[PDB]
Amino acid sequence: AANNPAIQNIRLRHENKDLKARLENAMEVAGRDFKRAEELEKAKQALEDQRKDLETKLKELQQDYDLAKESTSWDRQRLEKELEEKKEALELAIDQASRDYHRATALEKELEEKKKALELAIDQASQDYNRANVLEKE
Amino acid sequence: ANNPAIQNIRLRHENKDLKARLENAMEVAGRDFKRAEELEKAKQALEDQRKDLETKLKELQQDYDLAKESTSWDRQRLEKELEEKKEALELAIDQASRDYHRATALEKELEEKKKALELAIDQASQDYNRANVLEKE
Repeated sequence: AANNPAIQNIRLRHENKDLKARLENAMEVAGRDFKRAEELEKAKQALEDQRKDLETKLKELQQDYDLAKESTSWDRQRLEKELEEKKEALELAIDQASRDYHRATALEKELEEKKKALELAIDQASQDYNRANVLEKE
Repeated sequence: ANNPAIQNIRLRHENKDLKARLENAMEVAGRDFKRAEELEKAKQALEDQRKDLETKLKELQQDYDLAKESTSWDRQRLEKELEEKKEALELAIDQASRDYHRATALEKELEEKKKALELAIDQASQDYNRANVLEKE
């Protein structure tokens, strides 16, 4: 404004002090939050970096389970296979005994048949042994 | 040299000068604040995880740790069949050898009752004829 000079001079001089001072310290605060920022960037890294670590160890593991998985399957698999062979290898064994059994039984028959002939054969014989004496007498 | 209009403009400049230089640093604080504050966000997020993933590992360790035992048993159990089988095979092979040679036991005791027959033949017929001449007497 176009008023008198020496008075305005008062206020400007004051403002210049405050402005300089108001500055002065805004630099001081944008001082801290800088270092503080730079502080965190480290702290961030630190962790961000120490999560990469823990992805590994996690992945690592997961697979090792995942792995157990397959291995368990295959053995369970393989056993079911043995379990197979043996069921089978059982039926046969079964069809054997039975067979051998039935043969033995039937052999027992021919045998018992042979037994009976043997009796009447062994009988006849003696029924003649005495025919001899009979004749040897007179 | 110290004359109102002069200073009272000299100041007017030094003033704009500063008022600007203020408006600036007003902003640089601005950014410098933003930057950082929006990193404790990052810090915090990263961690709403370091704690979170920390667990997945633990829990996986848990689960795995179990699979572990259970699997061992199956490998164990499978080895068991292979045992039984392998063992029970010896018996088969035993019984076989035991029954087998035992067959030759009878093949022997056969040619034996065989050649034994031969003779009774020979004999009988021999003392058929021998008995027969006497039939002329």
